[PDB]
Amino acid sequence: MGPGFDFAQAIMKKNTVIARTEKGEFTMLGVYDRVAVIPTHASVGEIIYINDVETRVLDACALRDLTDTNLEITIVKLDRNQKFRDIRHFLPRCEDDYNDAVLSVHTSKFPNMYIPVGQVTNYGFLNLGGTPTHRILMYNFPTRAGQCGGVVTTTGKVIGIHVGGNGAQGFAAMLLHSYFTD
Repeated sequence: MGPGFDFAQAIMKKNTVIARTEKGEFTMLGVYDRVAVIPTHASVGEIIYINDVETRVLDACALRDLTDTNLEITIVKLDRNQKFRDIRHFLPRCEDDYNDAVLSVHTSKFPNMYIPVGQVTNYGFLNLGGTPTHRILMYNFPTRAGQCGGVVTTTGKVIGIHVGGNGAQGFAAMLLHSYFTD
């Protein structure tokens, strides 16, 4: 409907796949080469389904900060025959607050879904499902089951992936450029 939704759509149309684990279907963001991200609670194993095709997992790393606190991001390298468009130049370098963000989801349950969530707070610490978690972004939208892995964007930036909600607020794990240096 406007330039926020434009940037979000450009990311969804080229840089997402539908990932299925034993714990559900998730929006999955492809970042560069065969490297993607997914919430750690997806419990990625040795094999994952990517757009309903059986795919070997070459590597999976559940990220934690240097205090050994959960960040809820798993970086996955996929045994796929095709690379993602490199979007690392759209990743923020530092922790920050944002205005006017969009949360975008694409699954069998919620295809082509876009939500204007408004202001995004650098919330920091969250007890997420009982697990102490750092680098959380918060938005005041009543997000639901099915939105985990959803991509959070502003114009020109891919800032996080949706990881939870409390019925009134939604929470995303930050994406930082430093996670994907090689």
